[PDB]
Amino acid sequence: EMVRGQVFDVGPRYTNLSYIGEGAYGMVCSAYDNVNKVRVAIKKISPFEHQTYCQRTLREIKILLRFRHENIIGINDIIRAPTIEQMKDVYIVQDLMETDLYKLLKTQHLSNDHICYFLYQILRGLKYIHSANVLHRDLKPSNLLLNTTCDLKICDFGLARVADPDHDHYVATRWYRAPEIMLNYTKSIDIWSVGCILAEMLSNRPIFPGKHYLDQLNHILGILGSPSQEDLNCIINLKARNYLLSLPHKNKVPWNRLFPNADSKALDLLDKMLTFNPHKRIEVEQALAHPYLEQYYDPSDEPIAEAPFKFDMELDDLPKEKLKELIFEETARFQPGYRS
Ligand SMILES: OC[C@H](Cc1ccccc1)Nc1ncnc2[nH]cnc12
Repeated sequence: EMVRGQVFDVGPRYTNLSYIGEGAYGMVCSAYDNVNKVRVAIKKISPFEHQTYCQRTLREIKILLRFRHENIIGINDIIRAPTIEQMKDVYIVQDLMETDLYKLLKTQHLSNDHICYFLYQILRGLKYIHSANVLHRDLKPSNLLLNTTCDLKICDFGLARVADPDHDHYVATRWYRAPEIMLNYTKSIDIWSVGCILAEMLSNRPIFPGKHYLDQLNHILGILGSPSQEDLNCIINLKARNYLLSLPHKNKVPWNRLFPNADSKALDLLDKMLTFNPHKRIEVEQALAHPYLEQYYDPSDEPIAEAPFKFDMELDDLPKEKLKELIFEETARFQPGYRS
């Protein structure tokens, strides 16, 4: 039960614990499933002190328990105390994945073939997510779990939202953040992130590594060049479209100059994914149909959602006590004596 001066309490089913890269809300550890005769990953989460942590925990649980797809990480089991009073830390059991794209990029330059089929697997899972009317909102290499070159799964659905183009009023990982987010809930923001990931696979480094959001914008415009009047007019929040302007005018740096060693089809697709204007940005079914992925594209082998997702209760304004109860309810199916 003991792991590095801290209780884990995931017995007696899960044993032979071994500490691995710890998460944010608690920690992550490997374990042997005595029931399934295989090693698994267990994610200890203690979100109950703070409201946001409770949103992200509940968000990921509802989404992942409903989703069933080869390129999306699943939830095998949830370990938790019998009563609400007793539980402070939730345990989530998932398939063990050897590494992630972030780690893999630190150690290896990727071949065009490996990049191509990685890109396919991401978009395949994304197709499922978007067909369910769900946004991931935080795609990046570290959220792409890997076992082999043929085994990629998308994880961390804490920031996942149901799509809502008309939702106008916390933010995603900066380097992979779409320009419309920083200037003024659409599927286009996910394609942008993927574009950033594709660029990163092609050169083993972030394409837009800003220090903060204004600098993030400068990096983006530094490659794409100064936005047209067309793209300018779609910036609804003044002090942006009329912030800069002043705009040390920049020319569009050609993709083939940034990535001289890359497949021209990859750069073409990369170009469609990283278009400034979100309304002109390529969609997930179109990206899959792009020539660069023609050797893998197969609509008959790309499952979609049975029913477009909708949160039965809308969580944004609810207190952390109400969240704990909703978390308690959602995880009840994994408890002994569960009815209905
Ligand atoms: O790099 C991601 C790590 C990789 C890893 C695997 C074994 C030992 C050390 C490191 N795996 C996971 N990390 C977080 N959550 C998960 N769910 C399934 N696998 C993982």
